[PDB]
Amino acid sequence: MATPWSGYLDDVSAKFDTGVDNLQTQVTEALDKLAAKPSDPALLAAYQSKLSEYNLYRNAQSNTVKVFKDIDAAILEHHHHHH
Repeated sequence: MATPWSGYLDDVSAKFDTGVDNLQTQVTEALDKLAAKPSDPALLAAYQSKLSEYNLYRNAQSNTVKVFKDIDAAILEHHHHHH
């Protein structure tokens, strides 16, 4: 039982804003290098990698969203397990 997510959105969705930041901190530290010796391709390509990994954090934040569904499918099996 819960209250509707639209009344609590800036806590429920806002969970993303600190998990994204574990990716952002990472891209920004690749950028801490790219601000140091910029187009050095060994660091700049790690930046441009992390820049994509952060969009993969975003992709994972469209998988988790469909995995809470899988816990709920385990809840679905728990209703059958009442037999």
